[PDB]
Amino acid sequence: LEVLFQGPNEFETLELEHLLWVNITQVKHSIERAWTRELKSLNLSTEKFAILHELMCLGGESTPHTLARRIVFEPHSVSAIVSRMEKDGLIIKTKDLKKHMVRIKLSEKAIDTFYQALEISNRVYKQMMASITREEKVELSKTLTKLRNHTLPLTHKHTKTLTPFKYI
Amino acid sequence: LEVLFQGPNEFETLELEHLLWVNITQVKHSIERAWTRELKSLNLSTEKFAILHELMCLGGESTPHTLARRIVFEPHSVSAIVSRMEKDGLIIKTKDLKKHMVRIKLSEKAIDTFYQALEISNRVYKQMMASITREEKVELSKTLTKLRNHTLPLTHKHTKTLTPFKYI
Repeated sequence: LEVLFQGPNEFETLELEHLLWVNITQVKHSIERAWTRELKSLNLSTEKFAILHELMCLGGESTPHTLARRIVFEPHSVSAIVSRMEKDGLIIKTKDLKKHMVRIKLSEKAIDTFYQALEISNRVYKQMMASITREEKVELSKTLTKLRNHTLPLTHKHTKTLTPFKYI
Repeated sequence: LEVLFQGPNEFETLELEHLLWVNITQVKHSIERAWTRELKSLNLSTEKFAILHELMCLGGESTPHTLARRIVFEPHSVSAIVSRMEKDGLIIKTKDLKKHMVRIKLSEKAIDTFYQALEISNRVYKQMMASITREEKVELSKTLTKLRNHTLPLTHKHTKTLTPFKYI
């Protein structure tokens, strides 16, 4: 009755650490796809939202090198997103009055867009994560933080001072 | 002595579910940056490795629609990566002998590249995750799986039957 020789092969049994990478990538993709669709009326990707948010923590104005130090993304990636945000009227770039340094500032449109986006985004993440308990959330953040702290210095050698976000 | 009015602002305190998204994105980025550098002599991104791995679970040969059902990525993304892998001699596309259906098969070069990549990749993930205990790993996979199972159906409605990877 069950067919022979068609069950899973050895490549479907993983080391646990490889399965954890697959789990992390699948949760990142599934949450981002759903969040991005909810935020589409504001035209925000997760990375544009992350840059608006970092610049709000910096008081709406900073420099490319300070923004890059605070955020996990590669500098070329942060510059590309900032340039797109500038075309969209979210960031204003001005020459420092230091030759060649640029200051980046959020426009009032960007700050009002962030007001709206933060409120929707908090509702989205809350409803997405409602099926795990407070205890499971607190443990997940602790374990992910241990992984971040052990793995970030394998390639980021004093280049990042990531924003020390808190929760209550 | 401490300066006034320069401490963090309200945007540095997040809802826990938003902080969990930041934690997931930071761990994904930090692990991928380190892994990609170790695998660079095989010219494999994490997504090319994931497609080679899914096709090994399928016995080295499948169709674009079956591959897409098994993997989390968007179909356009899977097609773009498969097309790049075809240019690189990793995938062979042949017309089905069904008009317009394509069969995709790993080349023997791709299977030998996967032999090498899987062994390096298992060592990389093991050393990256050595700072969390077996118990913390098992709980992390359980909690991430609950998040995946609750969030994937918000946008994938019977479109995916993700490979049921196991560990021991």
